[PDB]
Amino acid sequence: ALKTKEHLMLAALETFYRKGIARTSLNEIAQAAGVTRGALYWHFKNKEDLFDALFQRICDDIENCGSWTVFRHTLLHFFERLQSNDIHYKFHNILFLKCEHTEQNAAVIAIARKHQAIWREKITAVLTEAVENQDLADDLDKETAVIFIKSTLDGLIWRWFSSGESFDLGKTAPRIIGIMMDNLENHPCLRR
Amino acid sequence: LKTKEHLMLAALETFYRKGIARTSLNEIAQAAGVTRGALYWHFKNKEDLFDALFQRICDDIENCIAQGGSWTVFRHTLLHFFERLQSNDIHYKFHNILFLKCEHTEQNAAVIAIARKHQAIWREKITAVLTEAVENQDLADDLDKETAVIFIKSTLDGLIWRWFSSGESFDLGKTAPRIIGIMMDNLENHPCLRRK
Repeated sequence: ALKTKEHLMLAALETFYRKGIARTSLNEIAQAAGVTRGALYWHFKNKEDLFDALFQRICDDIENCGSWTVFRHTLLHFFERLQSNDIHYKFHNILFLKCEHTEQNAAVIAIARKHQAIWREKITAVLTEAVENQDLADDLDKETAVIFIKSTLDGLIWRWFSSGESFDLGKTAPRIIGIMMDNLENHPCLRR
Repeated sequence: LKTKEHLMLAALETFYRKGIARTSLNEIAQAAGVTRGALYWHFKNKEDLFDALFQRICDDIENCIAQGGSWTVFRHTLLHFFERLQSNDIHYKFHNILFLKCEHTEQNAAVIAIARKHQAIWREKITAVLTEAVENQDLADDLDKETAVIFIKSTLDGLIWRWFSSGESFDLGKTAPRIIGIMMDNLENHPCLRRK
C-alpha cells in the first residue's frame, strides 16, 4: 500500500523537476504515474500534499541516519546525499530553482514555510544542547546563530544548483561547514 | 532615454507580480501604456528587458563604489548593497525576482542564460577585489582565490535567499553587518581559505 503512495509521489517529483511546481498539473502527474486522476486523488488531493509528502520523505531519510559531533556528521552527509541520491538532488533542485514564490504557488509555499519552521526548531535544539554541554559559549546568540547556519547552508545549495553544479561539492561543502562550525564556536559576532 | 526606463520598470513590476516565466511582452507593453511595436523597437524580448535591469543594478553599484584601501571599500560596498536591498524598491524587487521568481525551466532557458552571464561578471569583479587585496597585503599571498570567490558568493547568496525566502522575517540591517564581518575575518584569517 505504501508502494502505491510512493509511485505517485515519485511521479510528482519527476514532473516537478521537469516543469517546475507552478506549471505542473494533477493530470500530468497522473499521466506520468500511469494512473487515473481518481486513483491519484485517493492518495493525494493536490500538489501541496504531494510536495509536503516529499518534504517528509527527505526529513525521514535524514533522521533515519556527542551531540555537536553528530550535527557535524549530519551536515556532511546532507551534502554528500545531494550528489548521490536522485530524490534528494531533485527535491532540493525543485525547492531552490523550480518553485517560484507567486500567488499561484501560495499553498505550496506555505508547506515549504512549515518545514522551514521545523528546521529552525531542530537547529535551535541542537544549539541548546551544545550550550549546556559547553560545546558553545553561554553568551551565544542562538537566534542569530540559527539564521547564520541556515544562511550558510542555503547559500552553498543555491550557489551549487544555480551555477549548474560548476564546482566540486564534495570538496567544497566540508570546507564551508568547517568554517561555519569554527565561527559558531569562536567568532564574537555570534555572541549576545 | 526616459521611454526606455519606463518600459524597464513596467517589466520589473510585471516580473515581480507574475514571475518571469508567466510574464508576456504584451503585458509589459500594456503595463507601460505603449504598443507592442513601440516596445519591440527598444527590447526584442523578455530576456533583453531582464538584461537591461541587471545592468541598471550593476550601474547603481558602480556609481556608489565611486564615492582607506580597496579591501575596506569592499566592506562598505557590501554593507551598502544590503542597505539598498532594504531601502531601494528597484534593488529589492529585482533581487526578489532573481532568487524567488525566476524558475530554472526550459521555458526560462534564455532568461537563465542572461543571469548566468551576469554571475560570470560578478565572479570576475570579486576576483579582482581579491587580487587587489592580496597585492595590498590585506589578504595572504597564498589565499585560495578560486575557493574564496565561491565562498564569498555562497555567503552573500545565502543571506539574500534566506531573507527573501523567509518573508523578510529578520532584521537585515543588523544581520548583514555581522555576516559581512565574519566573512571578511574568515577571508583574512581562516586556514581553510588558503591554497596550502
